[PDB]
Amino acid sequence: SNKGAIIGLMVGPVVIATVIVITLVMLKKK
Repeated sequence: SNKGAIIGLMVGPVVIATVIVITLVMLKKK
């Protein structure tokens, strides 16, 4: 019920976005 927790977990997919974007990098060449 706080506007502080909503943003705390929001960055979740933002922190793990790395491992997700790297996949496209390897496929970019292969």
